[PDB]
Amino acid sequence: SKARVYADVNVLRPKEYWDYEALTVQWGEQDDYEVVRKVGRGKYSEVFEGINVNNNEKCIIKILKPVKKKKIKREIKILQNLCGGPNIVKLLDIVRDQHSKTPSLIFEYVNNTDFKVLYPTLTDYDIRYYIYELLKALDYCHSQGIMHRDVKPHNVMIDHELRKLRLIDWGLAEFYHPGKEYNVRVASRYFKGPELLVDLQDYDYSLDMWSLGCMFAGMIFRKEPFFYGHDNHDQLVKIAKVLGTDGLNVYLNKYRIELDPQLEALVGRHSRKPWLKFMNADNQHLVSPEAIDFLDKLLRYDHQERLTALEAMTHPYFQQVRAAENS
Ligand SMILES: Brc1c(Br)c(Br)c2[nH]cnc2c1Br
Repeated sequence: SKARVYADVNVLRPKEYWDYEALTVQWGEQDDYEVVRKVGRGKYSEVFEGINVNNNEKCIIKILKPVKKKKIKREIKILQNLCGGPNIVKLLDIVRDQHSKTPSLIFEYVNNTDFKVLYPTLTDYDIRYYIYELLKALDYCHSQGIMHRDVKPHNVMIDHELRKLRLIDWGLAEFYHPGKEYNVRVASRYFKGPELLVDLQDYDYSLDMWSLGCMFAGMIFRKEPFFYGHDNHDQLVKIAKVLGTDGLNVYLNKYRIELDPQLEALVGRHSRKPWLKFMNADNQHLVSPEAIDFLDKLLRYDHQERLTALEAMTHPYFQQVRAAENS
């Protein structure tokens, strides 16, 4: 399996672009930034609201609990490579304690409203608008040879007053190299693509499109999380009860995958459930034939069949958003 789009990006670019293990950092002034309060909490990180003590502007400060040098370098190099791209969080500085050398990444501040509060207030047009903004970010990182691998509402900062969206938390992100077999312990359970759940290791940018689909379904139907599995095995079961097992069996056969017999028995046999069965009186103002058709073109077992971020942006569901972005 190889990516349909952007497959050879990292071949064409200089080795220094993607060879993050070779990164040297030019460390900024640690004293320029102070930590004000915790916005919590990592496993390696803690994140804080901070202040730039020069201009008094707010920032966000992520202190990287000490840390495999390799993953720190990966995150920094990716952030540097993407800085300036549309709707990508901006890494403003990189500093560290002169003695313990504890690094802190310094980000632009976004006045976020948590999705559990914000999403219930969004209109039909608001969802269209923000999903389009998110697709800009994904097409950009993909075009730059990078997979995000942790798309979810928790990683999408929105300042609703400012109509401003940023994709954050690039700590799971990776460079795409054709035929490379990646770690499947990526993304959050409810957002894991079928490829991760069946251990198809040579996945690509299209993983982010499945995740985006899960998020989208949650938003338009108000069923969050949309695929609500109790463990990684049950996650595949929940997906199967909706898309149906016919498509799952064809997918497994195509990529020459055989499920562990235990997981096969758990999945069972199911018919496809039509998307309209999720519509109800509470969510019907967010649901349209174009929303359903867009959803349907993202949530495919076969990662090769999913819309690319670029293709997604051409979907009729976005027609009014594109119309306003006009002179
Ligand atoms: Br506003 C914000 C930002 Br900008 C980042 Br980078 C972040 N990382 C973890 N949490 C956050 C927040 Br809440």
